[PDB]
Amino acid sequence: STGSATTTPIDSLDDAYITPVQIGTPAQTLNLDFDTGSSDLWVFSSETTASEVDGQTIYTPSKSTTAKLLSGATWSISYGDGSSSSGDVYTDTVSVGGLTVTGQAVESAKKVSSSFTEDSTIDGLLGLAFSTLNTVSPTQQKTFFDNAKASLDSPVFTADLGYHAPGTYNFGFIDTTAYTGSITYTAVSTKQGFWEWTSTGYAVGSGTFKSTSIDGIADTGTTLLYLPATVVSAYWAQVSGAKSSSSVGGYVFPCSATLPSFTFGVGSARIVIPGDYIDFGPISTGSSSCFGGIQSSAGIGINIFGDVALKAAFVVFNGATTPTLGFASK
Repeated sequence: STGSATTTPIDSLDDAYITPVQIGTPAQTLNLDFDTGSSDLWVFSSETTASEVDGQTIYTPSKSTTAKLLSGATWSISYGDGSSSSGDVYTDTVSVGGLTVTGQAVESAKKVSSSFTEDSTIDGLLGLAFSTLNTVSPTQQKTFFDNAKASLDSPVFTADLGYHAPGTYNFGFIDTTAYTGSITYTAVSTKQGFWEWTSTGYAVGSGTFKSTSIDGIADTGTTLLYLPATVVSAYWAQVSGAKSSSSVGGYVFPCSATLPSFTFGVGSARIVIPGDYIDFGPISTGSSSCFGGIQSSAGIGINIFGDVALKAAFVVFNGATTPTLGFASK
């Protein structure tokens, strides 16, 4: 089997991407944030505290003939941005882009933090990291991908995120029309539960490539590119007037600037992030200070190849017995 679904930016900055997902019988379609940095499929629901729902579409298990309470199971998750959610668990039929999993754990939120409430466009998350990170207790649950894997034509999914435009998540096949040149594959460590890999270096603009190992995670659920302070300083040093602002929470730059590109290495291959991808616009409405899309990972504890990086590439998440990651230009 295979699946193919379009993913759409939630706003004009590509802050996140939503993908429609069919849950239950008859189908209830919710727009979920596919997150390769976590491993829970959770939704706004009829159980979510009413004051914490503001415009989201909810899953109502009592209206699904295939829903079953997973008795005694609870879940609770905290994300790198400080947001969180928790609740109980149903199993139900879940379909993505024509690919159907029966008996998928659908984690129903009883509580969500303010950032979720305030984002009316995201109805929940669909985790695509390794199932060892799943938070359901006392019986850990499998991700949608893990459940689908044995039925897939090939044990892979691909992320093809757009810049200010829709893109695609495919399951079970590699669309050879969706990228240019060849795909370069690189080793993955699953030790921390992430799609963790080592970039071979970077360049700023038309500058020379610096060969250096940068361990990080491929994370579709993180907006920006978070890299070591040395790398980030080297990038922003090439933008007149750019500076790190503790008050704002990172590097800002004059909105009048033209940003240089940023290149990262994948083996001997190179992925180029155009400068425009690194512009996250005014820090507040009408400001002439703009927020940067490359930020320091210092104090996160891990480097994160978030959407800024991933949307510059066609990315293969190879979930074979020995997992790997593939990157191609597009």
